[PDB]
Amino acid sequence: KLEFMEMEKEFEQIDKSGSWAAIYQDIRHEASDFPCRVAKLPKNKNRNRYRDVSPFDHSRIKLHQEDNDYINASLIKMEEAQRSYILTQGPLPNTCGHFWEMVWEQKSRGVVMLNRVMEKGSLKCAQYWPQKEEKEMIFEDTNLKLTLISEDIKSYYTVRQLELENLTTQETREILHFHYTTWPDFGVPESPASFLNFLFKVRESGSLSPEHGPVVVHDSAGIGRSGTFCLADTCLLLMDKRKDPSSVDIKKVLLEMRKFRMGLIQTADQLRFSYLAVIEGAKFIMGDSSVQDQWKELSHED
Ligand SMILES: [Cl-]
Ligand SMILES: [Cl-]
Ligand SMILES: [Cl-]
Ligand SMILES: [Cl-]
Ligand SMILES: [Cl-]
Ligand SMILES: [Cl-]
Ligand SMILES: [Mg+2]
Ligand SMILES: [Mg+2]
Repeated sequence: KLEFMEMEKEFEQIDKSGSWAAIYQDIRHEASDFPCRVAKLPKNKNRNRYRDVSPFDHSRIKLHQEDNDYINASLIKMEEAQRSYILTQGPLPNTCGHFWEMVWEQKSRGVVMLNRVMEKGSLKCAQYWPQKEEKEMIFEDTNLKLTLISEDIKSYYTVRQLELENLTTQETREILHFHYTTWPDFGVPESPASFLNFLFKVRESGSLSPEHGPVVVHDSAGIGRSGTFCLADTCLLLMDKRKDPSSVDIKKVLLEMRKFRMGLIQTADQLRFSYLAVIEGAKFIMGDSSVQDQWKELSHED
């Protein structure tokens, strides 16, 4: 029979009335406000890409190595869902060593990049990983070596296998890089299918496993596209744990995530897209496995 999920009925009411902007601004109005004193210290000015996007002190990731422990990155710890994410800005030319130090120290297995290095004529992220196997990168400040092992290029995203080595202990780890290359700044994915096909690739890699440290997610500021990716993933995980779409309150989950980093989801259309992604993803969560193959085809990755 036909049965609308509660979220589908809410989506339709909002769409019909054209109230996405109002719904979104209300979330902005109710969002948490916490201090970012460390982010604002004079010595950290050059460690921040945007003066208006900073990590709260209570949830910021601290680098381990007495000199300066600051990186613009936040731990989004979703207690009910039991999954954590580190959301961070695209690293700067002087913070690529810090970025990989954070990946090492936090034991992350995957890095999710949702932007291109150049967008709208400006450099939104440093070229922080090696583009050629034979041109490995050594971060002198943090003593790490990063090598490109292989890459699988699809039409709108690429997955790279990287080797990160702590030169101090000579221990090495495989880091998976998931790079979404067709998601515009302040925009939305081409379709729920393209987005979900990508999120499922990250999921299938095992990078979100609780056995690993938190996946690192970023775009340029690390709040819009990054927020959309984590909101959709957490909502789908909550639905999955309970096998009940009705126990999922998307706006409530977003406000919970905003307790850990400011400005997650930057436009009303990103919020609308998040609903679309969760509604479509619910089909797979609730047992229609065949939809994953459908997304792969509609995504036109090949
Ligand atoms: Cl200072
Ligand atoms: Cl790029
Ligand atoms: Cl451009
Ligand atoms: Cl840069
Ligand atoms: Cl763009
Ligand atoms: Cl905001
Ligand atoms: Mg705390
Ligand atoms: Mg080696």
